[PDB]
Amino acid sequence: HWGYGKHNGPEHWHKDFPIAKGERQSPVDIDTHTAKYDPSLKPLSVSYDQATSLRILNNGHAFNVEFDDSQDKAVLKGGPLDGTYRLIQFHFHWGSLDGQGSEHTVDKKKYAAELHLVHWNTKYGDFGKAVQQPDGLAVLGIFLKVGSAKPGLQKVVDVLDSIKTKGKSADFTNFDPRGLLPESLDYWTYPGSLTTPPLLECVTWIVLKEPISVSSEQVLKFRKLNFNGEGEPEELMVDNWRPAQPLKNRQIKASFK
Ligand SMILES: NS(=O)(=O)c1c(F)c(F)c(SCCc2ccccc2)c(F)c1NCc1ccccc1
Ligand SMILES: [Zn+2]
Repeated sequence: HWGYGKHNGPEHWHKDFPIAKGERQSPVDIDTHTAKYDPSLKPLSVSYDQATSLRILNNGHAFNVEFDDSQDKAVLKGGPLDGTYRLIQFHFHWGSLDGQGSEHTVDKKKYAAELHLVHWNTKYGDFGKAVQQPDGLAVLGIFLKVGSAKPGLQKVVDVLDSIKTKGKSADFTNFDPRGLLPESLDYWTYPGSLTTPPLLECVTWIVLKEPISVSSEQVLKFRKLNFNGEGEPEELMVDNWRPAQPLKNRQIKASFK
């Protein structure tokens, strides 16, 4: 029932998911002048050499590239995190137009899209248990702007026609998520939530400062996906982002400068 459309979009979510109006909701506007450099933060450690991608799924809201997380193979640690977070899936949010699409904003600036690499804290044993904990997830957020193509994204763009509609999936092995990272790992971090229902307040957000560039042709292919299932009227999958939510009693910390 929840979605992005005219009648079931983010402004409606609170009726099924009252935590929508909670104290640590995401995304947020990153006010770069008020984020405080925190010299006690660590460099982030992104270890994806052993990543095992399995499958790509259109779930009717976005597409997820799913990983094998039954062993320590693709982990995020360091930075603001204690302990070890496994990679479980990544997905994107994007706009109908290049001027919008990202969920976090930077001094109110919207990017064309935003990548979310989702990881769960191994101390809780699995994803379903982790999301019930305030430190259960670490999401690495990366902005996309339109300019030169991102070679490491092409294998993703090229399988999308095979998962056009809701519920379709395709084998997606041997995908290396290192090809989606920018050069710098400088980041902002704050405590937040999943940006989709159930909107659980279980996420340490780590949002990279440096955006990656993707081509206009790459993002156009994202916008040919469908929210609807096969043999339903076409509703293009665009504008699947939640707008910035109030920061409330939170501090965003910078790893740099
Ligand atoms: N967008 S996000 O990075 O904050 C995110 C996340 F961190 C997750 F762990 C997950 S999986 C957690 C979902 C869940 C469902 C039922 C019960 C418990 C938990 C996300 F789906 C998304 N959302 C993905 C998405 C994007 C666009 C449309 C629909 C879903
Ligand atoms: Zn997301």
